[PDB]
Amino acid sequence: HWRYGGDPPWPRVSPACAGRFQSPVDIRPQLAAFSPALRPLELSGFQLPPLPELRLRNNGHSVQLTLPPGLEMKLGPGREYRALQLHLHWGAAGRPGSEHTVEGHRFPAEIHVVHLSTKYARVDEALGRPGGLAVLAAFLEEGPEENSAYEQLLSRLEEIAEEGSETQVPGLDISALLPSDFSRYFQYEGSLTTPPCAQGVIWTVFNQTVSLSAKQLHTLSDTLWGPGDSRLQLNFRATQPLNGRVIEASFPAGVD
Ligand SMILES: [Zn+2]
Repeated sequence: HWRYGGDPPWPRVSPACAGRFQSPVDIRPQLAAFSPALRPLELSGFQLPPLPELRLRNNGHSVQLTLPPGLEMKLGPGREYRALQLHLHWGAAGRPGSEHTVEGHRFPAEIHVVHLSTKYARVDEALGRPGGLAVLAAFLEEGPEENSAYEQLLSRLEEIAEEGSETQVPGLDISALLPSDFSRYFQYEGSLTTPPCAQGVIWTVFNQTVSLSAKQLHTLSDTLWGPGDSRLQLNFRATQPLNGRVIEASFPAGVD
């Protein structure tokens, strides 16, 4: 096991974290390869009914929501996935904590929805295989008012403040935690951003952000406890070198 912002350096315990094709990465849109074959993402089953409830847990490194069977995500022909869980990465008071960056810019927080390829019946079989797992990532930014979809989760953090504690939340519209623009995104091949840092993961990063109130962002970053009696904050990995990888863009970056 392992921690953010301190020893042991991940390769000392998970050597695969020293791989060449790790995540997250710094995205530079003017250098991304424009790929018009990347069509709008397609989701189905994400609008969940209130029952059954979903497991929400503080695992010491993030807050993780377990997703039920039946959520489908298609990146394109031959690339169909089932969603497994989502979790978040964040900073601290006045300090951003997203995992991916854009031209070196770090955003307040980031959401990851993790999926299993329909080629595989179990996560174990997919680990390390190219395209075995896919993650949808979106940046969380500050907007003027409360995000009602996020409030259904964020209002439940207080009761799972202790590391290892868990609770149950009503079904909600998972797609409402994501951007509304499904057409504009970046895509590349990388790794899990925690040990064991397994490679072969298809990363799709929305260009559009989602807006949370400043109060919500403080709730996310200030409520949970991690290992020891440290606050669960700054739970992101440093960006990793591309090492020749090409990041694709589904849209024309543009001008400015
Ligand atoms: Zn993550």
